[PDB]
Amino acid sequence: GPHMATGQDRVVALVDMDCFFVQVEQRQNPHLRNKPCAVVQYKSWKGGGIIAVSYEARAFGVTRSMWADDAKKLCPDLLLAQVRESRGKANLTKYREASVEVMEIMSRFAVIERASIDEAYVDLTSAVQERLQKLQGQPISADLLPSTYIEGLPQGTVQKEGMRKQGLFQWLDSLQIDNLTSPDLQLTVGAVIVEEMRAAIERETGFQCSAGISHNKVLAKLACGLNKPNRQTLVSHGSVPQLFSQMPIRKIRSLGGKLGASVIEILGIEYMGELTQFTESQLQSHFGEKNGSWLYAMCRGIEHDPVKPRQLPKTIGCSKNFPGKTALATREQVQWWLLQLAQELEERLTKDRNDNDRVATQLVVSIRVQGDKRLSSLRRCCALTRYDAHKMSHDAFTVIKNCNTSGIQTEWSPPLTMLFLCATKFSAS
DNA sequence: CTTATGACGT
DNA sequence: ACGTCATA
Ligand SMILES: Nc1nc2c(ncn2[C@H]2C[C@H](O)[C@@H](COP(=O)(O)NP(=O)(O)OP(=O)(O)O)O2)c(=O)[nH]1
Ligand SMILES: [Mg+2]
Ligand SMILES: [Mg+2]
Ligand code: NA
Repeated sequence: GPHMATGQDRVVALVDMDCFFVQVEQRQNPHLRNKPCAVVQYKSWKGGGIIAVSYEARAFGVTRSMWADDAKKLCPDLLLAQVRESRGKANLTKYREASVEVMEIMSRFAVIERASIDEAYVDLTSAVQERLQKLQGQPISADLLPSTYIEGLPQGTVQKEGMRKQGLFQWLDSLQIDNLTSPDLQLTVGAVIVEEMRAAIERETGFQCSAGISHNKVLAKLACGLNKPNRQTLVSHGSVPQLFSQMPIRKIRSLGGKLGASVIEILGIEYMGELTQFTESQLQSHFGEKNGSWLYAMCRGIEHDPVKPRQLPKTIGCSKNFPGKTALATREQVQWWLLQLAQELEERLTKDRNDNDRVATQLVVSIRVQGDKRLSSLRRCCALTRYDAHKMSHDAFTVIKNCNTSGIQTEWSPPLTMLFLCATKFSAS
């Protein structure tokens, strides 16, 4: 009805880099450019574990979580770059730094929420209103949207760019005619700005990215993945019913795990759109008040989670798995690795303080023990009063030492399969 | 045979 | 404070 909210109050973008770590490595080594390429961690065991894959390499079926030795079977010519290894562990510093390059460019256009090392949300609502005033009812040319897809169009040509343009033309013709709503116009100007943002990013870093533009974070994120790489996608409120009608529930953010599986199992459905049939109370009874409320609105393309003004990460941490045989079975060994972890952390904390005028005040220590399915066996915290690796490693050991079942002080049992140090609770410096 | 992040429940 | 989930 007239009083019914449609969740069209905001313009939100999600900008996500294509094959991020690969591009960073490609920029540094031109030999890797425009080639089937992947980035791995370590190399001894099975060639190393792949965590990023160029789109050339993806065409051969290489994916994330694949051992490099196995990827080579699919793609014999696969080029590999290795994550920096420091103090016996993976060091992601280059990418965190590359991340900052991108975040800083994005932050010139609008307030951003860093969502991961390679992506951020953008609230473009104010920016759109400002650009709209500047444009005096002056129509929007397709030249202003050279990489934009309008999801759901065309409707009513053989090549992809041909279909992109026709859908875009159909969309633009419906704004200029007055067939579309003002939210639609707002989304379009938002997409214009994102084109500019993405141009600035590539010019100034050499990195390409994709983007989604919509009315909320979830639709923005979903939209971004629709036309990767090097393209942006506008998902309108109107496109939602068709989009969601065959959209598997697991594809929506936060529903890719257990909750999503329970939604599918309990309700006996498969697609996001099928959720509209249930009342809010019904959804609440099965999945709780909060989730139920979120699911009722989300299946209608409505989501209110704000873009938090947070450009920097809330936490600074590092970890290392010691699986199977490599599990840490002595006290001396556990302490040595706590020191390696603490040294990297201290290095990152020190730079963080100089860069961002803040200090962590709490240190979180997490371990995993052999034979435990759970990712984390035990979590403990202590005060973080000094940026000193020796103290931090020593304190971390103090808070976890009790775990040691072994009767001998010299040996550690059950052996440790993971160590994790996280600096948290920042305050102004 | 990974290394991170953020959010939420109790 | 601690554990769990979700992301990738
Ligand atoms: N250490 C570690 N780094 C990872 C892992 N998974 C991903 N990364 C790193 C490597 C990734 O480059 C980066 C960004 O994550 P995505 O955006 O999910 N993948 P990409 O940007 O590669 O491709 P596209 O977005 O176009 O699909 O984070 C992991 O399990 N562990
Ligand atoms: Mg990416
Ligand atoms: Mg990403
Ligand atoms: Na090359």
